[PDB]
Amino acid sequence: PTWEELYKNAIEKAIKSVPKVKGVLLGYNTNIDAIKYLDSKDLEERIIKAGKEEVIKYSEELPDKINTVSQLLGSILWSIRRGKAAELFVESCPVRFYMKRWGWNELRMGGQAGIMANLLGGVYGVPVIVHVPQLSRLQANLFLDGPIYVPTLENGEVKLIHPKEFSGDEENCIHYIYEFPRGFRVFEFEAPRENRFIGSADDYNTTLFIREEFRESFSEVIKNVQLAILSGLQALTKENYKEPFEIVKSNLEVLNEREIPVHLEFAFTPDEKVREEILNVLGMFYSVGLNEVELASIMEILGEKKLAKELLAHDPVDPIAVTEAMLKLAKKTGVKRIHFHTYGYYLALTEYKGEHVRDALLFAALAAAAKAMKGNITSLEEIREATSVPVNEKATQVEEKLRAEYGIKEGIGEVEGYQIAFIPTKIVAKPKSTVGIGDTISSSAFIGEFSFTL
Ligand SMILES: Nc1ncnc2c1ncn2[C@@H]1O[C@H](COP(=O)(O)O)[C@@H](O)[C@H]1O
Ligand SMILES: OC[C@H]1O[C@H](O)[C@H](O)[C@@H](O)[C@@H]1O
Repeated sequence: PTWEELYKNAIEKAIKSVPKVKGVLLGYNTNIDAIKYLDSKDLEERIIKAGKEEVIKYSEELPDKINTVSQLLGSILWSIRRGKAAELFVESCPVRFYMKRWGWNELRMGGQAGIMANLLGGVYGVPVIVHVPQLSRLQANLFLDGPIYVPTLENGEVKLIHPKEFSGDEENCIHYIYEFPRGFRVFEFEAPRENRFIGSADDYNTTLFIREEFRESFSEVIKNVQLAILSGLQALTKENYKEPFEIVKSNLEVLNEREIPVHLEFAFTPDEKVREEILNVLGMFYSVGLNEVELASIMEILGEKKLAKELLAHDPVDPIAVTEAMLKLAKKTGVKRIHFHTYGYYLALTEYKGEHVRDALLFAALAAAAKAMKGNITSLEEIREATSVPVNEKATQVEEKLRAEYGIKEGIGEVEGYQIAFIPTKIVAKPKSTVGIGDTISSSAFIGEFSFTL
């Protein structure tokens, strides 16, 4: 059948199957996203005030973290020039102060765990248990109403309650999101693709703080979940990763023992040592999700300089280079499923076979389109409505390269024993913002694929 027909069948199947998932554990990063829609002249003026030469310097080479305003604006410009996503820790208090005064346009739920919780529980109706480092009033009320739960303790036993029911009022953890559209101008520079740069400005998610409830009472909490999605390790450094990693590994031991598939959402991990340590534990995960920037950063530490460069080229990055990169990652770690997403198409390399892998990708692509249009999804219907968004044209050539190289048919093929699944995506011409679309894509496909096996 045609791609349009495949999309249609996929959403109809998912609308029925997804709601059957009994429960999903989500951790560990949840925060408040302060989203700013960049303005050309405002940014140009600020770049000159900060020191333009330094700003340009950092737009050519991203720093490991942000300690100055020139580093912040230069990192934003880095993303603008390449039309690629990046995120760095704002270590400087003066810079965070500068960001607070600079402001934002809207406040939204942020973080892999937080965003996925609102989607799966708040929209899909799938019960979820989410880890929230700091449950401030603002944080709790950014959670949608529905089967979303956080663990608490009343007399030695776990009591699951909606975030809004939490009696405390902890700290507001803010991350600033700098969004820019395709064609955004800054002096002679022009954004080749709509994207954003993130300056994380809290001191809880950045150290991968994990609540007492998720420590040794974790077994009780996950008794009724069927899947788990973990993320947040991206902010750690060679100086503070040890302790958090041991907690995560303990959680993974419990999850693996109960045979609960776990998916890791990779994110921009600046510290090369931590990036390597994540790979060292990937074999404990059933699945992993990532974009072109993230896959490139992995190739970088694996010595694949060529693949890294190709994965950072203009959209759409070469699908063969991506597939070869995924093969290297799978062989190295033993992860069972790798879901790659980029602008124009998604790919999924799995050690097992099945059209349900491709169909789950199609479901996720529709969710991505809906999210791109409204900034936030309200219902499964909005996802179904996204079928009217045309499949992007450039994906035709991408599919052809894959067919010629691996012989994929209707998006499915095989390479070295693994199944390689491909789908051309539905790109929204004038998206509101880009932050969180990746999370929508990865979580929807992971839960969707699993739901298809029920
Ligand atoms: N205008 C758009 N329409 C549909 N999908 C989009 C659009 N802009 C970005 N995306 C998708 O959302 C993702 C954001 O990636 P990431 O920042 O890695 O989570 C990309 O990999 C694309 O698949
Ligand atoms: O995927 C979007 C999310 O990415 C990272 O988790 C950022 O820290 C967070 O601010 C953002 O909401």
